[PDB]
Amino acid sequence: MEVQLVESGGGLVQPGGSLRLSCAASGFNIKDTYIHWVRQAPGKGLEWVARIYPTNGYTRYADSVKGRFTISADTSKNTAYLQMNSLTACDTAVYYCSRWGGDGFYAMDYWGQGTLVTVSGSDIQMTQSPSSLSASVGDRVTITCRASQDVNTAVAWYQQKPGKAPKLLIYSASFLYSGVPSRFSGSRSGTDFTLTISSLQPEDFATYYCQQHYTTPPTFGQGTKVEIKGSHH
Amino acid sequence: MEVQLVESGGGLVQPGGSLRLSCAASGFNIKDTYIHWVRQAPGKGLEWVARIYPTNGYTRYADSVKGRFTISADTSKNTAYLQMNSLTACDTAVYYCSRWGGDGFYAMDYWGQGTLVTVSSGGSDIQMTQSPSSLSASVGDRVTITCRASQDVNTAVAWYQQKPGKAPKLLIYSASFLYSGVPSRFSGSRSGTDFTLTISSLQPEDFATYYCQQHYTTPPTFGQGTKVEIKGSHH
Repeated sequence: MEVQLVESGGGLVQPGGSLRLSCAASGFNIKDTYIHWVRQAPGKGLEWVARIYPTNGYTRYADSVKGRFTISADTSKNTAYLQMNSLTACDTAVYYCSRWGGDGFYAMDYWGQGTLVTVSGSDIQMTQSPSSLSASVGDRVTITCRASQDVNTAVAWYQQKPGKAPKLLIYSASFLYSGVPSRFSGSRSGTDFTLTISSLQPEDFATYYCQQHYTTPPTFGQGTKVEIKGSHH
Repeated sequence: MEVQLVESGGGLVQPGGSLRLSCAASGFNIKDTYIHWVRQAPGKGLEWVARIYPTNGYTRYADSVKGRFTISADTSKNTAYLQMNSLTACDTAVYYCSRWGGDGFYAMDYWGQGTLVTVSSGGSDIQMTQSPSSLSASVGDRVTITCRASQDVNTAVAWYQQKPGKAPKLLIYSASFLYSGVPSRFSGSRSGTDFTLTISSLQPEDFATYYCQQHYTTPPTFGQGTKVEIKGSHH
């Protein structure tokens, strides 16, 4: 019989979710060798994550998955397993199952075809437009955000200067936060929200974020960079 | 006192490591509102991470950190905490402490200065430095791919070949032994910690990505890979 490793169980998983992969072997007994799991992020290299020697119950894990991943085996079914908990986007990869040659052979002579795990939507998504805009000092700037669902008027606007923390400008769609200059203003038109700077001042060149607090969790727009007309800046 | 939030605890961490961030609050009582954690990856936007209501310990998280991050509070010290386990390259970001303004005011009116958390990739594992990263070659060319181990790995080195959409295939084992069935145009060699894969005459079926791997210690480590692409045409 031909030596063969067949992985299964991959698919799309929500972040923080969990998944169990299996690797069915034929042509040999997994009891007599180490079974490894090696993964490959899309377009990246190879990373060993775990191995098991079912005869002795030996298991080893890479530091990047220790405490999160569990390797096991069922020799009666000649199948190894990889249990993956609290998955993140950095776990998206093709998960290969492989084996050592046995005896004093420590290269991986046989690999499975691989199974793809993709770690991924009820959150309210906010879409700001444009992504960036150039303006001259004193111009009238208007930035728009669109909520994927109705958020009443529970929308806030924040300004962030490079290297600094965000600072609140507008709350409840149209109320000016105390201390924020008069040239800033907000408005709503259904699911469309607008931030308006009447006459641009040099200290207003920054990135602006919309945010909804109608429901949990709070979600931000991707941001709008407002820079001076010209190149490099 | 003016309202203030001070973060601390960030730093450099290897993948899978742990880190504990602190947010020391002053000018207000954290029992009166929510304390949030918001992070920002370099050059990217703002992502809400977690929140806690220190009055009754209610906590919620973003899905991207569930099961790995734990937010907590010590009302006696007016301080919130973010324990980060199983750290990960996607967690590299500046982490901001923030609060909701209070009852009937759900904006984040006060933010901390932020603390930087960097998840590395310089580690105790043996590094395998492969070169080149890509090579354009014609059929019949002689090709050499070399890899340097960061320390002695004896001859416990293997060379693998991976075609697009396929699994890696073993070519050379123990540094210079040809795997059964692999053509004789493939050969390996060791010079100290330098390991070289040689294809005497490149064939049309040889265009793939090639990986060096050491198995002298655990974990086994792979080189970054060398993509050999075709130069010319046969159509």
